[PDB]
Amino acid sequence: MARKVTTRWKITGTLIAETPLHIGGVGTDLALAVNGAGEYYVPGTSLAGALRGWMTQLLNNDESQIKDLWGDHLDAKRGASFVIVDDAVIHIPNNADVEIR
RNA sequence: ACUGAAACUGUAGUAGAACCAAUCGGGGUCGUCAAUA
Repeated sequence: MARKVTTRWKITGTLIAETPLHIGGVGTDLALAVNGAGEYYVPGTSLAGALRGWMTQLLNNDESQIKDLWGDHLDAKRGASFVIVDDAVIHIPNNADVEIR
């Protein structure tokens, strides 16, 4: 068998930049994260850590509740995350481009 | 004198912390000008 899933939830919507955003990539702070197409994107690793980071502050660092959602490589009962966070291409609106602060 | 079979290199990890695009500056005011014959 696979991992036993009772219900799979597809959880979708539009995240809007309420301030500007910078997610950095390898290649001073003028390199923004780009996917393989060279489009600016949010890496799912960076979005997951934002979401996981918030829940960690919410749950007073109750590690068990966090690892029950986000997974754990160490605990023999846990392993893979039950949240999947996909990569998301950023749609910069028309007549706009990356700015430099 | 007879091919082993079957097995996801995966699992967890926010490219980030810090840094004022800033410092100085009255939109002001008076003596000529020209070189020959």
